[PDB]
Amino acid sequence: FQSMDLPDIVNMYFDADSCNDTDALSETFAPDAVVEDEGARHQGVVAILRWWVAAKKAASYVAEPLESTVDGDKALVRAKVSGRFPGSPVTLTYSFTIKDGRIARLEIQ
Amino acid sequence: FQSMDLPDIVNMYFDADSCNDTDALSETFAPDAVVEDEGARHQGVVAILRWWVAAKKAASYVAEPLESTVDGDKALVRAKVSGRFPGSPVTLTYSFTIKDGRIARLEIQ
Repeated sequence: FQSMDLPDIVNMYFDADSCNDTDALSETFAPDAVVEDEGARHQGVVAILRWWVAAKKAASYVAEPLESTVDGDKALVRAKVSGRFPGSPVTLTYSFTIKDGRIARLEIQ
Repeated sequence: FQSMDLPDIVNMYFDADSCNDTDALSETFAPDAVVEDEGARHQGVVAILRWWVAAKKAASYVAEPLESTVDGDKALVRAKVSGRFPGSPVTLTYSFTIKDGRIARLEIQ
């Protein structure tokens, strides 16, 4: 696996996540976007930013993409998640839906 | 290949390089450290910072570690370098020498 395997926009998500870059992260999602993570659903870019800020304070995590497959408007990324949280590190699937050069949806499972 | 395959300190180098993080980068090298790159030698943390800043302006590059092997105090990392420069992208070997949880030397070839 290699970065270049990812759609530019998914790559921008992880760079921003990894560099704690709020601006870049905010510009990554559609205005109407949804994130489902940790038993919950966050709709709209405001809720998504709230969600991303809390998860950083809660665990100071690193998400590292390990492999990927792109199927249509969907991109599926396995990522090693590592940090201050019970059971660390754990491997997760990030399923991204891309509408119009932005992220419309992201399910973390 | 995976981040955890790298010594913590080598990983700090690439995270900082990647996030344009000058503080973190400066604290990565020994005071007496040397970087050899692009036909030239930079000694001391001041020269190293100068070198890192000019290269970022020159090419806005991304260095992405692809694989690694550790042998003794030495760590050898193949990295895909990508950017605004002739012949991009190119694969390079970063040879790091580690003395006391810092980098004493880095040769890029």
